[PDB]
Amino acid sequence: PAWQIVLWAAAYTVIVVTSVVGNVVVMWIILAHKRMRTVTNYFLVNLAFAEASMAAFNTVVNFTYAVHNEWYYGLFYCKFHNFFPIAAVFASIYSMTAVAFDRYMAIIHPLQPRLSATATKVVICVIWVLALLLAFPQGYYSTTETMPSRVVCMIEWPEHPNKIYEKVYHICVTVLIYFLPLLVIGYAYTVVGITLWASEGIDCSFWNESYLTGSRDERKKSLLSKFGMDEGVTFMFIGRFDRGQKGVDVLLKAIEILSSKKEFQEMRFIIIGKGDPELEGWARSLEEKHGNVKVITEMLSREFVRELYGSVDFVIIPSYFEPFGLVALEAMCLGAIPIASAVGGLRDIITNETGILVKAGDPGELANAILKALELSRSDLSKFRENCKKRAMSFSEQVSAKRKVVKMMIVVVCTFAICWLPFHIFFLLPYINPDLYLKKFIQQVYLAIMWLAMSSTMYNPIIYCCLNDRFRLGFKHAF
Ligand SMILES: C[C@@H](O[C@H]1OCCN(Cc2nn[nH]c2CN(C)C)[C@H]1c1ccc(F)cc1)c1cc(C(F)(F)F)cc(C(F)(F)F)c1
Repeated sequence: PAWQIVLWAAAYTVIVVTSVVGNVVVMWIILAHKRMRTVTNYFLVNLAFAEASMAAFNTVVNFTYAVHNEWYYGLFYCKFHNFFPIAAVFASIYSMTAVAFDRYMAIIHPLQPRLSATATKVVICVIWVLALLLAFPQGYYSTTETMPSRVVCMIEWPEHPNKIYEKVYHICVTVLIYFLPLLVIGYAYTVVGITLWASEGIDCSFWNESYLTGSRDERKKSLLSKFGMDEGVTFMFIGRFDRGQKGVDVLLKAIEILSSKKEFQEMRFIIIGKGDPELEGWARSLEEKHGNVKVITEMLSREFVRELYGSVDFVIIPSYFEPFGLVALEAMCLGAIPIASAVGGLRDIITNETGILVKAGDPGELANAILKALELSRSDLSKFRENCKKRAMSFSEQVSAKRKVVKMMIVVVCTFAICWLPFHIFFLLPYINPDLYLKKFIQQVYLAIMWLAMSSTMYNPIIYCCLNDRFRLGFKHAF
């Protein structure tokens, strides 16, 4: 194959160059910047080290030697070249595994920051030793066996049939360096993905006080007038009427508590929702009975709900189960002060200076919180509402960042998942299924696959600057 010569020279050349340049600069960016030294990035340093700085430079040249059995330098490089890719890739993927579980803990169990700076260094050291210890039984025992034309090296022990032994060692390193750790990360990012991406999020353009006219006080005067009410402290509920999930039953209980008290004359309620006919009845029952209570069962314009949020003083969110708390956000963006049950996404979102938090299912604490809110309405709540808006927007952006980060890590894991699949199944095939040498395509495919698997090493540094801006601007600094 004369035509195909310089083709696969350029093929490997781009790999080594892009791989090494990319990864060495990654390590430089992480260490040079004032604090990028987070444990995730530390494992990414070890990744960059094992994956490209070492693997590309040792492997490519040697497999290029090994195409026609040229063996320019055989020396000890046979056993090194045989030993090293196993260690380097082990160290790489388990650095990437390390990150997958750093994010697992940070997101799922944020209360225990398990990994210190020291511990992180220990991990990197441990991984390397286990990587070389997995590799040595095959690496150390590579023997060059001299023939008339060529000198070529391999690793075997024939005491029992080659299948029995070979199959075992082969499948062990294959499953340990590829299949199992990919299963583990797959799990970790599946559940972290579920956590971050379960919620679509809210339109921060749509829910903004900007689209409303006049003062909030005028808007409340107007809104209550439309319901035939005099001005007072206004509370609002929006959600499905149900026993199990949302807590309209508890609001109704709390309203009936308050009805027997004098301060109830200074309150205004707006209950919005559809569901359990009994709870619609209960709500409408109190509507007729008292008349500082208004119930809406009809479907409402998104714009009208924004008006409500941006007019009422407080929003009640007495959930049992609320994994997202999108109501809190929409309310807080529009300056409604949330009086929420502490559950799921509501304890995450609401701070001490942000809203009032109460125990779910307790009409006692809820009725009191409503009365607290009444006493608070006698002061200036404006700064309270400012806090809510800032918090709601802050929370939103935190989540966006966390998502963008974990995305990037999934991408780099999906890379290895791709490139190295053909490489392993290629070596795994001639066992249960005897090799087909029937086609004229033999060496060329080995080259193409090996090229892909080796090209995995030059992908990550590109993926880093393409997803994450911090790396990209780190590139902007020098190149
Ligand atoms: C695709 C995968 O091959 C290895 O596992 C499958 C069997 N491969 C052939 C092999 N080598 N020694 N013993 C055997 C099995 N025996 C029956 C011939 C493995 C392998 C291939 C090339 C090596 F340098 C080291 C290991 C693999 C290759 C490479 C490398 F070629 F790039 F070096 C590296 C790795 C690893 F990720 F482990 F580093 C795996």
